[PDB]
Amino acid sequence: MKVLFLTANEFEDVELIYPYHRLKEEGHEVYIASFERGTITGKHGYSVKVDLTFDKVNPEEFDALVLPGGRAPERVRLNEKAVSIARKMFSEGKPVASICHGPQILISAGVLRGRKGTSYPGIKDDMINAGVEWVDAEVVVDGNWVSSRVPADLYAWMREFVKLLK
Amino acid sequence: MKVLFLTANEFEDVELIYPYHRLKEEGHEVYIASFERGTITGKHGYSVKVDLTFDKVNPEEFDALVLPGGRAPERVRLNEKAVSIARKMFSEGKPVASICHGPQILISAGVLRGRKGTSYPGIKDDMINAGVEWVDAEVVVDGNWVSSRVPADLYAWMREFVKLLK
Amino acid sequence: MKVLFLTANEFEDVELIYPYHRLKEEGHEVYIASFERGTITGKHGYSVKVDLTFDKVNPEEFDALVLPGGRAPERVRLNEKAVSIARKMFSEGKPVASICHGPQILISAGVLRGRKGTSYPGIKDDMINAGVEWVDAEVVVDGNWVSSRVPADLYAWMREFVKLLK
Amino acid sequence: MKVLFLTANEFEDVELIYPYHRLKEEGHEVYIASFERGTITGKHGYSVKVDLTFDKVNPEEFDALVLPGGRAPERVRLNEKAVSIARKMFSEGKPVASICHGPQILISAGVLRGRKGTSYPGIKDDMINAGVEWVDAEVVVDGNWVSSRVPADLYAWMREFVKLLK
Amino acid sequence: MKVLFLTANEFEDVELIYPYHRLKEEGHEVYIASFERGTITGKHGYSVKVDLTFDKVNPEEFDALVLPGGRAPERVRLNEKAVSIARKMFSEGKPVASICHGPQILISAGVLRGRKGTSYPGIKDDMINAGVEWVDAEVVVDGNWVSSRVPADLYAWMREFVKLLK
Amino acid sequence: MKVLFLTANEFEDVELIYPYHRLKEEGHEVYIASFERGTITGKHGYSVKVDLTFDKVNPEEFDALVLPGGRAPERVRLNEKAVSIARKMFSEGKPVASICHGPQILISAGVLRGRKGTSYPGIKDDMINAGVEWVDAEVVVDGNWVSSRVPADLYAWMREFVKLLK
Repeated sequence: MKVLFLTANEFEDVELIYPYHRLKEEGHEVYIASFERGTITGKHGYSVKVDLTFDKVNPEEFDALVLPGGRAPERVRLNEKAVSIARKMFSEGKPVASICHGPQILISAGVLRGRKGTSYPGIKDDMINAGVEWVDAEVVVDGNWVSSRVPADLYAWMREFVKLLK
Repeated sequence: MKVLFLTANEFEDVELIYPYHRLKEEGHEVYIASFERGTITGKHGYSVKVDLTFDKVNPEEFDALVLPGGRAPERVRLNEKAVSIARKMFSEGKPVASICHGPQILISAGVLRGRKGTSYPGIKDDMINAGVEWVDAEVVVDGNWVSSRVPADLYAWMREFVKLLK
Repeated sequence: MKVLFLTANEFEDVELIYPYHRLKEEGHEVYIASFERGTITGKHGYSVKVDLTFDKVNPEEFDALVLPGGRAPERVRLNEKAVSIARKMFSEGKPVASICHGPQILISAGVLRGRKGTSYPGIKDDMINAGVEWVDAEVVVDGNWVSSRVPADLYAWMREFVKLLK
Repeated sequence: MKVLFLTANEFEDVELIYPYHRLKEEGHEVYIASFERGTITGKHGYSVKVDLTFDKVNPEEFDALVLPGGRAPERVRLNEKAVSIARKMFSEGKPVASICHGPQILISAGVLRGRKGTSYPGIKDDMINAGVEWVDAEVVVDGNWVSSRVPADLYAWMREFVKLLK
Repeated sequence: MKVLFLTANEFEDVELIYPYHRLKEEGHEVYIASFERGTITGKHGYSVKVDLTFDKVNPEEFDALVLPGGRAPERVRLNEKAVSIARKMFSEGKPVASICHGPQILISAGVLRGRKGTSYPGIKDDMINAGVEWVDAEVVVDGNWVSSRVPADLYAWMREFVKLLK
Repeated sequence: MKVLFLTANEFEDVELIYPYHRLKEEGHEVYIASFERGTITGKHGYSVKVDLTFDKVNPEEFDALVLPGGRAPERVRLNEKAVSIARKMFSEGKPVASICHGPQILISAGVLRGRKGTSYPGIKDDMINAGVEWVDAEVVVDGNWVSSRVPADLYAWMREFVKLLK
């Protein structure tokens, strides 16, 4: 299965790298999409290469979506193309994994009303204002949406997402 | 007039330091409140001393509120006392100045429903979801609430807030 | 009134940003001059755009001068044009505001002989050797020359300078 | 199964965090052992808590071993107790996973003569001089020893190690 | 011969470390004096241990003095005890080596009028105002005073100072 | 005498800068060779200019070799040309000075069997596996090979190497 990542500079390093490798282990093809070609750098200094830009992404060519946290979501959520990618994939019922600030992108896509999930505790009120029934758990599974809160939840986060992709 | 600042570590340096000195110039007494006594450090390294903790703050003792941006608001908005301080002061109609991520505290206080203002563009969707008519202006004045977006707006931000306190 | 700033990379961030916005608030036009066009970065990481180079600066076109501190003055004071700009404006009796290491430029301009002011305490001996009656005060006003010591003096610094420009 | 990690300050962040969560996903208990109690910080800034010190480790109480890379191995390999732990566990046939500089600890344990595996290419000559049949592959499996080279190999590294612990 | 170093946090790393070892090579005993016991850290991150505090130093117990550059001199020159140490040793005709900002300490000691030397070009005007006939050379030898400008002058700087100590 | 330095990015700053100036003091010509032209930066941030690339180096055109430590050796030792340069110069009996991780390049050159010397203690086992009679001393002299362990050994390191070039 082809998994797409929507991220940018200042992403939370492990929230991108962990799922990237965890999914590759299963045989899934992983792709990193961002504003421009070249590379992006995490808040901790890890550098990763961008596979394609938001503009070149066709939501229909991917089967799953992963939204890492960090400061990147606040910039990504202002990009019409990136938000539409997430809106389409999420609404189509495709698997979507989010952690930390990653769901800010889904908030902006306007697809979370009535959904159940979690996020970085610091933005729980924004998730709630978007219609999310917020849960304080290491991992929440709501249909196609698997969400976690912080790096400490990584193990549980992909444990559930991997199952969904099987 | 006694002005209270609700902030913490990782505050946007100039968004705290600028209004602090600008108001001090007018003769106003400025107080920095945070989680604990001692000092706090901004995103850029500037250090400032804390005057009193959130718990020791009595809203009735202060006449105006300033909410600097940065990453601090996302931690401060999780403190019940800090949020109650903002809710009370804002509700009483006391002058409240916010910039960047600062209004995330007002979102959590539940006082922005039906109000008009601005903020860091990255969280405009969260402001909208809280009931704010979001304006893309360097400074917005809605009754007692004076709001701005980024450091580039500093001059207009305090220009309007100072008038409110006159 | 048109205010000129002589600075460069490694300027003390708030000593540049504070007066820039404070004066802009009053309606004054503020211009940043440095070695080359583009942008310069302060000791703490803040970035600001350069309006014009020292070479393109015509002293007769500006009404006031601001000299921020940091490590920048020690590089700026070695630029003949920059020093001549300061010498002319100061000599003409135009308002000149300096803080921290900023007056090192005035020392090099040779205009402080017999004047009274202050600066970062670390260079008081250099100010004295240049003929300055050094005062340990948050702000000193000597005719057209308004001087301060450290970031903690910002409020008093511009409070007096603004009056001079009124 | 109880998995022990031998590491210290300046460990390669993801080479410790990735296996830590990947193994926890399977239900294995993971323990971080280092020089002293408290916390240790990776080269990229991630902080992890130390569960026990080398001195308090009883090799017989753990079932598997993980050796992350970074600069930590060159310090850990100088601690006779830490090296004795690795020698004991490795020679007993217990599963041992190494990556990057991690195997420097095994070189010092004197248990690699005649074995096959890999490591950070920069120290391949040292692995060879220690009797290793060095292979340039993302992952090598030689009995109880699963080895990899760099962070890009993470997915294959744990893919194989997990199979060993099953 | 016993050589004393007057420095503090933020010293230019190589301007302290180079002469320290270069003189030890000759068999001279080297001592690091600063504000407090423990260690100090250079601007580049090198950490060195303090042998004794300024207060515990007896100028008569040392035969030569070295003044590294960096930001440390601006803090050291405000310490009455440190300045008196330099004033006494320099006036007694003992060998004194200075580089970069190091001579700011001698300026404050008030012993440079009429002397010939150099320093970081950025403070040449302050050296001149102190009565120094400033020379732009990698190394200047004026009796007991050997001075240089920047790290690039290190080889020439100690080449001359070593001769003086022979 | 013409002294060649084999190094690269992340070299231990003082282990390159110290011998560079100490040797220049004697009148020796020093040349920095690395992967590409331009500049290289030490682990602590010091920048030095590259005089020539490994590819353009003719071992016969240089009389002595210096191998600084840091992380650079582990990358340099993977460059077949750089390693061939060290092998040639070392086996020809030309003076060679190494410190810290510097000798990893000599291990890869295959010229240390039966030789006596030292290095960063962290890689002593690798030096031993390469046939070295490892000695724990600030400086070791074995014919044309002068070796040291850490920055604290600098004074003794060059004291002995200088004697060799005399």
